[PDB]
Amino acid sequence: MQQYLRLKAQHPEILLFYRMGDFYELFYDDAKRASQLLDISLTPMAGIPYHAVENYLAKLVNQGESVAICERKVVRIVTPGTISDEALLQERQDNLLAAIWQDSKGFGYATLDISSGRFRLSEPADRETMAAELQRTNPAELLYAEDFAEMSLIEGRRGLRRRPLWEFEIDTARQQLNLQFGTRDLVGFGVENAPRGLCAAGCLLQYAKDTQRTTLPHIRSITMEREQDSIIMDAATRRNLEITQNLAGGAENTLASVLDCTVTPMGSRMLKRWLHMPVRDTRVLLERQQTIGALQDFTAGLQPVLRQVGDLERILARLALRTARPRDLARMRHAFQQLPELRAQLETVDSAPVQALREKMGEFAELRDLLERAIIDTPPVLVRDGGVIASGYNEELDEWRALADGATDYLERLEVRERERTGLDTLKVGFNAVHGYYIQISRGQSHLAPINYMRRQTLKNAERYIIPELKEYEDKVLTSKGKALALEKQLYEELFDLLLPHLEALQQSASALAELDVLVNLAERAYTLNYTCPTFIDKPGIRITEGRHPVVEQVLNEPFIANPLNLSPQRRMLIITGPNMGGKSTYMRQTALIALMAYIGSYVPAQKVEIGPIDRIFTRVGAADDSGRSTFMVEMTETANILHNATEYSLVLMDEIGRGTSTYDGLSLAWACAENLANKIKALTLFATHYFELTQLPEKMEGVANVHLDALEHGDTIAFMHSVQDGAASKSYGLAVAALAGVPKEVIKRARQKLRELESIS
Amino acid sequence: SAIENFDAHTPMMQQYLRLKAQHPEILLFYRMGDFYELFYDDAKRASQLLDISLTKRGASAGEPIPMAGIPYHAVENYLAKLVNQGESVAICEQIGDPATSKGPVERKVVRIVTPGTISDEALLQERQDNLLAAIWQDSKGFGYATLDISSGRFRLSEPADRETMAAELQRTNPAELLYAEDFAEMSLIEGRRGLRRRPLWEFEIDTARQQLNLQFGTRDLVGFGVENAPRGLCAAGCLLQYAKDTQRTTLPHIRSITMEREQDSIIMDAATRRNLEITQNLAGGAENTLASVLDCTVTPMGSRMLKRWLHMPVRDTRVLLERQQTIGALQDFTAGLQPVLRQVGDLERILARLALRTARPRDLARMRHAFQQLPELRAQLETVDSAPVQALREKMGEFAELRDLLERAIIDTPPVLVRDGGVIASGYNEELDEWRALADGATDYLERLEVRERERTGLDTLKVGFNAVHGYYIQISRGQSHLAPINYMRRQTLKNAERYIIPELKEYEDKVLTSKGKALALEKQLYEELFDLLLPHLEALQQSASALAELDVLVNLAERAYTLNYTCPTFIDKPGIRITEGRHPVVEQVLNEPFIANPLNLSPQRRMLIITGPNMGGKSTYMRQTALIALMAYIGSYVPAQKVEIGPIDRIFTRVGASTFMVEMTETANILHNATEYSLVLMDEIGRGTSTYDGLSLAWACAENLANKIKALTLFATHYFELTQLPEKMEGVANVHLDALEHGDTIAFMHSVQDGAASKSYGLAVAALAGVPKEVIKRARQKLRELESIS
DNA sequence: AGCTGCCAGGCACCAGTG
DNA sequence: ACTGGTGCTTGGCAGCT
Ligand SMILES: Nc1ncnc2c1ncn2[C@@H]1O[C@H](COP(=O)(O)OP(=O)(O)OP(=O)(O)O)[C@@H](O)[C@H]1O
Ligand SMILES: Nc1ncnc2c1ncn2[C@@H]1O[C@H](COP(=O)(O)OP(=O)(O)OP(=O)(O)O)[C@@H](O)[C@H]1O
Ligand SMILES: [Mg+2]
Repeated sequence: MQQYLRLKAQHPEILLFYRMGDFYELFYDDAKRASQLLDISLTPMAGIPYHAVENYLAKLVNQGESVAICERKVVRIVTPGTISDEALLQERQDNLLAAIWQDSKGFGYATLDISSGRFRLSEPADRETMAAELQRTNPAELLYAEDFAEMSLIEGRRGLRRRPLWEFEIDTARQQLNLQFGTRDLVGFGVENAPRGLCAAGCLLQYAKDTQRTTLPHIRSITMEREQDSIIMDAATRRNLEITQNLAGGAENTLASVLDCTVTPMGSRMLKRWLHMPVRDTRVLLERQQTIGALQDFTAGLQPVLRQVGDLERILARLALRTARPRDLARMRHAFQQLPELRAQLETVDSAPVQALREKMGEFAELRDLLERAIIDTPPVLVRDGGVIASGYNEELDEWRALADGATDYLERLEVRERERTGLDTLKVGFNAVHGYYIQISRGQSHLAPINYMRRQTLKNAERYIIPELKEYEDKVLTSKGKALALEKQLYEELFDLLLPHLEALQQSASALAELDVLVNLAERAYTLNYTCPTFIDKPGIRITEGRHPVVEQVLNEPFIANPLNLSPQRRMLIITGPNMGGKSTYMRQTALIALMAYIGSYVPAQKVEIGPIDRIFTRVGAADDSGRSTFMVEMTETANILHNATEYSLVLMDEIGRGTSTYDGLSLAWACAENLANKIKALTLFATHYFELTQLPEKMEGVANVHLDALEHGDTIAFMHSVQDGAASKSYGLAVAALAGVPKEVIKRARQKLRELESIS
Repeated sequence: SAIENFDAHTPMMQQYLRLKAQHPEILLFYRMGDFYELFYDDAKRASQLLDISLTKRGASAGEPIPMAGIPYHAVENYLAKLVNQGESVAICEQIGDPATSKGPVERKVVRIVTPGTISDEALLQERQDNLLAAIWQDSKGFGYATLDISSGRFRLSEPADRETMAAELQRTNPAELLYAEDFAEMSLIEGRRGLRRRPLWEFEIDTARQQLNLQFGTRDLVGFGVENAPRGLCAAGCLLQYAKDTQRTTLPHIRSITMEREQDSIIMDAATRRNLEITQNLAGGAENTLASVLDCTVTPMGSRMLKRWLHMPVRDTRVLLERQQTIGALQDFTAGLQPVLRQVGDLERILARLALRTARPRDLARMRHAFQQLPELRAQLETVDSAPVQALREKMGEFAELRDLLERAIIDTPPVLVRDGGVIASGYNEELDEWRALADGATDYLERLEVRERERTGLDTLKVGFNAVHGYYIQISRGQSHLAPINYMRRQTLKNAERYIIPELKEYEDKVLTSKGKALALEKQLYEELFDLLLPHLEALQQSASALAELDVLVNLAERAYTLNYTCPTFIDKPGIRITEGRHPVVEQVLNEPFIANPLNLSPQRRMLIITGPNMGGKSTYMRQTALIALMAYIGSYVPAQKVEIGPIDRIFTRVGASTFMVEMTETANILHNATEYSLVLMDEIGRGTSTYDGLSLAWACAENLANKIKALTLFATHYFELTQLPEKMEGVANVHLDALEHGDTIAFMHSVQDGAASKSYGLAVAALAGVPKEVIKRARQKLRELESIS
């Protein structure tokens, strides 16, 4: 079997599936990696059943592996960043291709969603912004230049693809990009003067094209992302705020789990994009708020109708690629059938943005009518066997079908005729591939078959025969069906030619429907969850009245205690003191989440919110735990990131810095960090701490005040109160907890004596 | 909902529903000819779990019956999927003969496949024990029992409290856990796999005693050392009933039960076990564990045994000296013994299948292969001067007769199953050989008939063949078929060929199949007979496999000791630990650079060490290697050090600092309530409160209690410099630290333990190393000099 | 070597004579 | 009450290409 080997040499860096009967089999290393990735026997050879290959392809692709199929020649390849088949994608997750490269001036980065055609480029200012973008976009497949210096950024990621340096040449990029978009220059996309980014996108587009060997007419635009356009959040922050993913890798108990009740998969994905990239331009935000408010009373009637639109976005991709299947057209039709109802319901809404979405949504009455006449109500999965084109659409087809039915009705009458004649009740006509049509009689009656019957196949308990009057009509049936089938196929490909001219307007429509779904959803969440519209002020500041954690309040069956916050250039840092279980962390995270939601355009969980501009959010809240430096090391590294990068427009949340080292070292560090944040950086800061010594800071510097949480001892337990009050904590509860936990009474008494001794010299 | 009373059901469903009523909560594979079928909700569930098609069976009266099923010859693949998901499955077979049965043939559930009850090679993992366990509790404590169905090993214990019980669950890691319906502490078992709620009556003491005595063939349990332990007996009683219920045959390999007493082993709490990464690393994997380094056994039963020793260190001085002696004596015979031991394989699990009467042909083959290694092992070991080695050499036995039997009765390389014959070799039984002669006359005859008839008729396409559906035949092409003799009886028609039969061929066929059936039945009768001949020696055979496995462990431990440069530890009368040049057995293998060996001196005068040093300076490692060295000494193994003198240890406790604080405090409370002068306590950065000093205050109070009242051997790593003052105040406490060097803007970690407290805490240096701006560090150093001037 | 479809062996179900 | 045909799972492989 040197055929497999020599054929593997073609794509050596890609897993090779080799058709062997009703299975695909991998050999050698390929068998290895495959077994430990899919959990199957490493009998070296491994394999998977032909009827489940798409399942295993989805898994491999999900783990960043490209896969070449073979049936003997490489007839198909799938790469993680360029798949478009529904079976291989996850409904509610974006699947991106990206390219990264480094210049002497900085980084170049680009991403592509091969289904929607959403194409973005950027030029991250440094290793830190780059890391945040990599984490935010989370590409399924990453193209990188060989000479990539700072490999620490991408090493460890799945789907890494090393590419030759010549693939990142700008002259070639501009040309290829201009040709793809059909323009002479890129000025209209606002990227004409962004070479690094362009080099990344040029490489990406070429890879995509090579992977598809098809035109990509749905990729008609590209957009540049600027640092100042969005609130910046690093991986740790992004992780610690649990936006779309909890700290345990799951999806429950995240912000998305409470905010994302969209009715469409494209809506869901778009909402997740918004959550991860809050915008800083209040014009956009004011527009989103207005819409949220205007849509309120229309939510109930709009959602069930929007639900029927489905994932038009991804279907449209298969239309552009010419791989759409009968039920894709059926769903597109069904989606077109909702447009007039959506138009009529949106007509009354007093909102310029809603009216624009309403126009952008379109109608497509012609395409609607076409698919109504061309395809049957509930077509099969594939066109392969026909039965997709409805009767009455084409005259020829209608005829061939009438002949086949006629020849079929004859053979049915032939059966009843041959029965009464021969008088053999077991007699019937059946069809098969090997023998085509045939006549069957049971064994016990077979000896009475007419002499003109020719014997073709004996079964355990029956004989099958043929006669000329049989093979005659078999031809009438087979030749007819065959033509009908060929016709259906041609009529089906014709549907593509009639639909594709409107591709651009169809893409705008799906885009609009996706945005409506997002906005209608946020309108329903605000009204349902008692949110309020925040207002924007000129200078940095946050004023919350009765704010809540939007996730914790929906999960716990205990009353959530709402809390105020007042931060301004005059009251810039709060030293938060008190218990562990008291509510410090929650209180800090809800501040960040409220800021985030305000900068997505959504209403927020409070009675009132006034908030200034915010360039970035830092949350050093929660835990260390790495392969893993050490808790204190990590905690200090994240602190260093905040002190090097925060500005006066930053929101900073710090959670008991100092734990994990000596008392004096830890106290000295916390004091110094807090002083630098307050007097030099001047960022709006929530500084949680266990050090009572830090509560003297407000008497040493302006812009710093003490707030705290307290507890209540009652019965045989402790009730950690969750109300933030002014001033410093005056109690500690560590000994009380130790007593409840069963620490022997003698030890507690000795610890009490030691505590007072320690706290007094202070 | 149609009213589904008995009489409204067909005879099939009356029989089925009645059987299903005996296994209401588990899947029932129902034998229906060539398929095992499931119905109603079982069909829907099976459809989902096995990815098979959900169909239906029509009904004259009522709703159609949801149906699913698989070919009987493919059950083992489907059982695998089920058992790997924790599903039990009852296997119902046809008992009667349909030909002589009026209505439905008699059916019976002959076995229940469950996660902790499997014995088939295809369902188990070679190097992992698969245990069935049963648990229960009353007001004073817990009853617990375990059984390895593939070895007969039956154990009972009575964990005194919750942590002990939790530690035991973790140590034994049962694949199936039976628990009494009134269990109060569900937190102990809530998350486990194969959890099985059981009725209270299955834990009745009188019934347990009666059933255990019946199973062991005794009048009382005095001889097994468990007459005294009714709380454990209740659990074993539940367990044995479950085991008999799942196998539904005798279990002659379960001939004994042993009690595991506290005093007999070093009791390790859960945090200790998970923090020393004995067989599972902290990330749940098998990489870089104690076992990954020490387990180079060559037999699967040996690998299992070694992991059992690692988790259960023994406190019997005698056992320990004997193991050491063996390890020292055999050190030179390693290379010669291992290749031969490897060939004995997993005789333990094969013997279980023998006992269960499920052993397949290749099990007897491997058993035979194992018997053929004994003479060489006997020879290799006679020289080795060591009483314990000769005791093992004897226990191992030889079984010459049994070896010869299997050599005479089974072919060199038999097939996977007995079902289709070809297992019993020729010369073993004359009747069998005779019946086979007929079945093997096949091709001289068949070819002879073909030629003869081809020449006589002159039809060159003529051929003789066989078909399972239609039988033997003479084939002539459609073209020349019209020229066949009129004597030829038409049997089967094909598209381009015609098949016929003649009396001669029919007659040959009628005897080739009856004799084939005769041969196959005799083969199966003689295969069963092998069991009857082997079983009487089951007891001596189990002793043999047990000795073979212990030999594999000790031979392996001897090779590790030599290869990894270990030394033999000695034991002292009083609690204490004296290590010269000690290393962490795992860390020193993974780490790509020399490991810095360190000493340790613990005694009743020097019983608590306060350990300081910078982050990443080696604190946790130093503590962990102390525990591992102790652990390794108490399995009878040599140790990673230049020298080690160690006293008695009853328990090892661990507390690794980092809701929480509620758990940290609960656990430290457990330590203070249960540690003794013979305990080894490892406190890693404990004491964490809500303010500056409450946590430190508690760690201080805790340390004082450990030093002054309990007097246990304690290693107390901390970053609280305040605690370096303890030695001044308390007898028995001393300072040690991990050395670090600060040269300009860098910090080097020496990794070596020195006496006294560290010169300084390196928090600020470590923070500067983490990238914290120099301006901040400069402010912090200023703040620090204010604080340092208070005293 | 690559598709199709008969068969395996339980029991019940049904239409056609008693 | 008989007789003789139908159906239903999935794996194996005859029978045709
Ligand atoms: N405002 C609130 N109302 C009701 N419950 C709350 C509130 N805040 C917090 N909780 C509950 O209290 C629990 C503990 O809160 P949290 O982790 O924030 O305490 P903390 O010890 O003050 O934080 P840290 O010490 O980590 O800075 C949370 O799990 C949450 O369920
Ligand atoms: N004796 C030793 N020889 C060589 N390397 C060592 C030694 N002890 C520890 N190391 C290495 O140094 C690292 C840090 O050790 P350890 O985790 O015990 O430090 P630590 O003092 O517990 O502080 P932290 O908890 O901050 O890591 C370990 O990963 C280990 O690889
Ligand atoms: Mg440590």
